[PDB]
Amino acid sequence: KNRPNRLIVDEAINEDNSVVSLSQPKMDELQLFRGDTVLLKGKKRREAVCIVLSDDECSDEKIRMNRVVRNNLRVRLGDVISIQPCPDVKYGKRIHVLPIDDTVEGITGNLFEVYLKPYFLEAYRPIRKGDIFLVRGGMRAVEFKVVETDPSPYCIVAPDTVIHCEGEPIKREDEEESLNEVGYDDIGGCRKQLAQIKEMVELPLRHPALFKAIGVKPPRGILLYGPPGTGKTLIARAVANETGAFFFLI
Amino acid sequence: KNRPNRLIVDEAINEDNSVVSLSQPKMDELQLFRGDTVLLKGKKRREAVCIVLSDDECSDEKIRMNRVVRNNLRVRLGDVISIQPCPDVKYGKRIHVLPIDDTVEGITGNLFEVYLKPYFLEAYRPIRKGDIFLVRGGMRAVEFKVVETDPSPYCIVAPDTVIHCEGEPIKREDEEESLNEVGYDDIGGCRKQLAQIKEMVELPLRHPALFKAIGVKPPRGILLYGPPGTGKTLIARAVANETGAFFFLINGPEIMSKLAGESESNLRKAFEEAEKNAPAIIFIDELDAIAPKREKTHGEVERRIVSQLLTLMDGLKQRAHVIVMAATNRPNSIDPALRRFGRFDREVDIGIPDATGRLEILQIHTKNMKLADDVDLEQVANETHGHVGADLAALCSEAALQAIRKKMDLIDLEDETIDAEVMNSLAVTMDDFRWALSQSNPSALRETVVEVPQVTWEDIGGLEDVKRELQELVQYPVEHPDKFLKFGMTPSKGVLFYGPPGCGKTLLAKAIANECQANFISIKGPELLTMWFGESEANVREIFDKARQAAPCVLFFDELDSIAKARGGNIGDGGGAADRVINQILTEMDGMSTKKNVFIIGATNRPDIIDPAILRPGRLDQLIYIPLPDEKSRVAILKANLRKSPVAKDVDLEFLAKMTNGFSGADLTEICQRACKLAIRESIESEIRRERERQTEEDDPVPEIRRDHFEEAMRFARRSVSDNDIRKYEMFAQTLQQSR
Ligand SMILES: Nc1ncnc2c1ncn2[C@@H]1O[C@H](COP(=O)(O)OP(=O)(O)O)[C@@H](O)[C@H]1O
Ligand SMILES: Nc1ncnc2c1ncn2[C@@H]1O[C@H](COP(=O)(O)OP(=O)(O)O)[C@@H](O)[C@H]1O
Ligand SMILES: Nc1ncnc2c1ncn2[C@@H]1O[C@H](COP(=O)(O)OP(=O)(O)O)[C@@H](O)[C@H]1O
Repeated sequence: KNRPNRLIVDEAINEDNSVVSLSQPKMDELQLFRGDTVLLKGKKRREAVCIVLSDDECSDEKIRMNRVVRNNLRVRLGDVISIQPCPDVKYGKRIHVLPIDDTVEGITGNLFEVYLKPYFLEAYRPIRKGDIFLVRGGMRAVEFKVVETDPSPYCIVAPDTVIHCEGEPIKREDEEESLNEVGYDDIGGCRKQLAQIKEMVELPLRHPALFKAIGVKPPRGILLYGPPGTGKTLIARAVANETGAFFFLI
Repeated sequence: KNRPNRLIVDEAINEDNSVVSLSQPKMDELQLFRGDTVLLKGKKRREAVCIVLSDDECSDEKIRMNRVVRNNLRVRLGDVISIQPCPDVKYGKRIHVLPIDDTVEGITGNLFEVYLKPYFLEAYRPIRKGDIFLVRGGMRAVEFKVVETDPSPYCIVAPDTVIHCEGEPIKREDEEESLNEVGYDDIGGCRKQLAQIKEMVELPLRHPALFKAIGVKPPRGILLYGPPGTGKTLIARAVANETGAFFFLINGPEIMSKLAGESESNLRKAFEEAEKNAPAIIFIDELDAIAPKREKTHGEVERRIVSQLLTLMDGLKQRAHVIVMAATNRPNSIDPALRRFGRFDREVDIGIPDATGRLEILQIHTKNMKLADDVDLEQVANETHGHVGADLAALCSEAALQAIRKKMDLIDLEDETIDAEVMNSLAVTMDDFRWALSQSNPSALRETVVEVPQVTWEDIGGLEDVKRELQELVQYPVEHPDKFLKFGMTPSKGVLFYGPPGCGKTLLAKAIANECQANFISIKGPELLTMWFGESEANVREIFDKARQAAPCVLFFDELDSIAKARGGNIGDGGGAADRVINQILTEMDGMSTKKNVFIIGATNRPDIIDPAILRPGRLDQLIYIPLPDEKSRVAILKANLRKSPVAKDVDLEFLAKMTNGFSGADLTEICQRACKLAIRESIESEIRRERERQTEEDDPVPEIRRDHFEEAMRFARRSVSDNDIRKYEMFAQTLQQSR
């Protein structure tokens, strides 16, 4: 559009899995409110709906996004997104959601009572078709994909609104990378070395054609070290998953 | 034509890529002017047009030519050229130039706007058909070939004249060697070893039929060495490209990876290939991987390949001008059977670069990076002690990547795709280099540095007679050998400075090593102690080996009494003054060459406990006593220390020298450093107080180190030598010089 409405995505710090946090300036400047719901459009015509918060630390051009919704938009870390305000709360009536067969196997139990009951309890969670969300509990982290929403194609669940959980779990799609995979959110005690590794492998992997178009030396060999079981292979797979580059393991 | 109009080409020093510089004499003598354009005819009926300049250093028969125009004439380095005057400026009208597809690929952008616009801006550049020129920018160096010129066949572009850049890039020709290849212009910090290598491989490669027509021994094996990533393979390819000799490259691990018997086939066939395409140069990279020492070889498969290499080296030296240059990290890490004559007889020590060399390396790698204006590579080159060429190359690339990473990638990430525009606009600030050099590069070497120290004679206050004696002892045997031979005297090869600590012994060593422009090797106390404790005195040999490899030199052992006082002082250990290390110093000093221009200097602030078997003739025998300064010298010391720091004008140094009596030369530096500390504290505190201004950002107060700052720095003055030590030195002098 070439006018300022696009933002750069980055890591998140909040424990809520269905919100996006933006800086107090960009909040007033984008003509938005605290708590107001919006649409986040990313790549491959896949948008979503989210809630906005305020965070002093995050900068203006930067937007906190946790891995679940960041993966939902089909975008990956370090890319650009378009935020559009939508105060059009089309309060839901019934949801048709089913789990995935891959994440749900052996799990003897009425999943409705055990997982979603405190999950959607007094939860004003907005949902749109094509959103694979997740909820944790019982030494498990279960994935749920919504197929059929009463308010088409998006809604917001009210505390009164029912949730309708009939059906068999569905086989996973070819264009969502599952969330049992590793990401930067998992690596706890190495947030400083992760800065170095991200700044080293950001440009060669995210922007490959750039180094084709420039005479400059890229970093080729990286030697991670440290005592065993510290998280080296973890960091490798995490970087591979976040930048989306193919990962061979020798 | 057999009359003087032909010249010898050689290297260039100017940064302009379309001119030739000639000596002021040959200028008047050839009937030419300064700036006048001429024709340069070379081989294969390919001439060019150029501009002439004046340069005092270049000699009469020699002509500065940079690699682009030198390659344009189809000639190579060391050949002869014909210069003809042509004041016929046939001022151009339109040019038809197109790039090469090889150099131009991926380069999204209007090349006309990004490269040629400031290139030909007010540029009176002469052009002729068949000229492939180049222009640098945007982390690229782009080649342009002219096909069709309005004034036929040559012209000169005026600032008014248009340049017409239509068409697709053309595929490169078979008889121009592309300029991404390496040449002598690229190698920065090895301009001295390059002289040796060029004089060694000039005649066998440039003039091959001459050695066929003469019975004389050619150099066959050359062993380049030095720490990794210093530029060995670079020098090899550079020599190969400049002399135009075929270059075969043998990689150590590559050959050593193949199966048993496949590797020897590869070596044999490689030598055959190089023999077939003579003149040739074989480069056996990482020789210490193929042929290590016999102790580290075990198993037939290794020794067999070493033997095969030996046999091939011995065989090649029958009627076959193939020079074999091999590279290794350390020379005493490879098989000693190789360094015997006929196989590897010439040895070259590349060594780590120095300050001027590092600055040159930086200029080489920032050649097309579009630096910012605040970039002062002097500071950088002064802060890169420990870096080799690979380190500096990676530093420049990392600074470039940081400049791409901060802005101009994420900023134009959302609006518009990649383009050449942003590449031109990237100015890499001095802060960026400060960051890249700050933490993100571990300097990859901590060896003994060999260089010509930057200390000069005015950096030292007082000690004039010691200066004339040092000049006499170091200079006269090299500058007037005939007097020494006539009078039969033998030139001494050693001095022993002695006196209070911190008075200028190391300063004098560096100064006299600088005045003669000879290398300097410092061997401090901790090193001798490390060789004594570790019980490895057999490293002393290696030290002297360096002094031989870098002749002329000044080998400087300071704190020579360190071992002598480590095992107790005057009484100390029950033994005598003979040590494990000092004995090796005696052995190596007695057994050096007759005159190899290596001048050993010692230093000791306790001359009574030094091993008296080193003060005997044939060894360090000139005892020079560095005394405590006087007022007329302390003034000079204070001036020489303070001349780098901005100091006020009302401060009287003569009063300081009056009050600071018997202060050793180090105390007069501690005073200045402490006063500078006080001034810096005041500056930062005033800065913070002016930052408490929140009522309204203004210029910092006058930073002249002022008086009444020394009045505080002087409060904490210490004398680092008692009168008792002065008395001891006095007694030493009195007894040893006057007793009987
Ligand atoms: N920094 C870390 N952050 C999160 N989990 C970790 C970390 N380090 C270790 N772990 C846990 O221990 C496992 C071991 O990690 P791994 O990459 O196999 O260690 P290494 O490769 O160093 O032997 C991880 O899979 C994870 O379960
Ligand atoms: N003396 C030098 N002059 C210019 N560039 C150098 C020099 N030394 C190293 N470099 C840079 O680092 C690279 C390493 O050179 P290389 O010949 O591979 O080192 P070595 O063979 O000693 O391991 C060169 O290609 C160049 O990019
Ligand atoms: N005569 C002098 N002239 C100039 N500077 C001196 C003089 N004497 C000592 N210094 C200062 O003392 C410092 C250390 O002196 P140094 O020569 O290392 O002592 P030593 O002679 O014991 O090796 C040097 O940085 C130098 O600036």
